[PDB]
Parts: sequence; C-alpha cells; structure tokens
Amino acid sequence: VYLDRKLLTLEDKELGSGNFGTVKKGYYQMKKVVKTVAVKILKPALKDELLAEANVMQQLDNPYIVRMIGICEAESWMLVMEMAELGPLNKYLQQNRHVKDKNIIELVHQVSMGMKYLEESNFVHRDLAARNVLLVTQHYAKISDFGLSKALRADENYYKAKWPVKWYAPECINYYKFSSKSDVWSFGVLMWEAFSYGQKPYRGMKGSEVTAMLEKGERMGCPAGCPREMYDLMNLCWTYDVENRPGFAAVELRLRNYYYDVVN
Ligand SMILES: Cc1cn(-c2nc(Nc3cc(C)c(OCCO)c(C)c3)ncc2F)cc1CN1CC[C@@H](O)C1
Repeated sequence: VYLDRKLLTLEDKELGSGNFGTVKKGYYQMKKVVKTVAVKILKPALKDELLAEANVMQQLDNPYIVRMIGICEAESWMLVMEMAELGPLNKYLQQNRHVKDKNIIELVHQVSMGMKYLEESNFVHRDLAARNVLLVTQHYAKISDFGLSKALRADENYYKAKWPVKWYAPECINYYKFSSKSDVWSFGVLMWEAFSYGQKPYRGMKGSEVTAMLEKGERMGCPAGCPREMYDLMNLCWTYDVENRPGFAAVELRLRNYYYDVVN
C-alpha cells in the first residue's frame, strides 16, 4: 500500500486540476518493469479525503474499475493509480464522432459490469458520470474518481449525507439518500452522454430547473442514432420511484443481452 518515492518519476506536464490539487502522469518502477501511472497529488484537513478515496480503491478489484497501485507520502500526499491513456469518455467521444453505436454499447456495458461489482461490494459511487469513465483503449473503459464514494454499512442499503445535481436521483436531492439505485440514475445520465457523444445533459439549465423538469415527469430526449432499446434503458434508469428503479444486475443483464444480439 505504501510506495517508495524514489521509485516514482512524475512528468512536469499536468494532466488535470481541481480543488484538491492536481493529477499528473508518471512512472512507477516495479521489480523488472516500469508501470505508467496517474498520480493524484494533494496541495485544510482534506488529507483525510484522499486517504478515504485510497481506502475505497484498495478494496476494489475489477477490470472495469481503475486500480490503485498505492499511496506515497513525500513533499505532498499522492494517490498512485494505473494509467488509462485515452482519458475521459465524454471528451473522447466529442473528438471521435465516427465511433459506432455498437462500440458505445460495448463501453456502457463495461461500465455496467464495473457498477454491478461495486453494487455487490456495497459501495456507492455518488459521482458516476461520463467524465469519470476513463478509456484504456477505444474498447476498454474503467470507472474512476472514488472521492465521493462510501462503503455501505452491513445493515443499511443507503448512505445519508457541492453536488453534480444533473447526475443525481430525486431521492438524493429530496432526502440526501445515496444508494446503488441512485448510482443507477446517474448511469442513465452517463448513457445519455455517451450516446450524445459527450454532450452535456440538461444544456443551459440550472439544477433547480432540472429538479423541476424531472418532478413534472419530463426526461431528456433520445439522442440522434441511439438505438430505441438503449433509450428505453435510460428511461428505466430514470424511474422516479427508487424501489421500482432497477439495480445494476438487471441493468447489466439488459445491456449484456442487447450487446451480444448486436454481435450475432
Ligand atoms: C482521480 C483521477 C484519476 N485519473 C486518471 N486519469 C487517467 N488518464 C487520463 C486522464 C485525463 C483527464 C486525460 O485527459 C487529459 C486532458 O486531455 C487523459 C488523456 C488521460 N488515468 C488514470 C487515472 F487514474 C484522473 C483523475 C482526475 N479526474 C478528474 C475528473 C475525471 O476526468 C478524472
């Protein structure tokens, strides 16, 4: 878990920024091979946020989740993760419009598998969005950014709490209640983004107006070229009633079936 700072080389080129500090590309020397890494580098008591993130990531072990290599303490705190070279899903899709619906299905299914695993592990992501899906290849996606994630208690199926309101289920807004079903809501939004080639959801609207729209039963439209069955799934993810909204097992199962029908 604790990494040697002298085995780590960080590139001066920044990769991304935020109110924690930065993220940078680098290399971690293993026994005989060098591993390319993404390093989240810490700049009041937000130290414990990073350790919590690392603590969540240490427990997760799935192909469709970004792997933690370890933590490094030196000059600043540093969370070392494996590198996904192609970067965020939404930016990739914005710049690669030729990508085919079948490819997008493949990627969203991969995300659904990662989230099904996360659901089984009783973790809530609480920030599932296309920006937080990182591409290893055009055909391999991983879920990133566990800074807001929580391990559910063995007796509860939800967590009670600056929010990405556009990705949030009604019960998150109305009751501050975060569950794997609320991750499912966010996945619907993520799907909409993917099939819109990285377009922003609820363009030009304030959170309060988004909340108002959803309350009236209104939902985002079916993106250009999006198969109707995938849009059906988005709407199912946007089921207002948490209890009737499906879990990731059923969401994943629907994606799996549809995808392997497309390869047949
Ligand atoms: C916590 C964290 C981990 N990572 C990682 N990034 C990468 N690869 C990567 C990331 C970006 C943003 C990226 O785009 C750089 C700007 O074009 C590219 C080409 C690769 N590989 C592995 C990682 F673990 C990135 C972050 C920062 N997040 C902020 C919002 C979300 O987009 C990412």
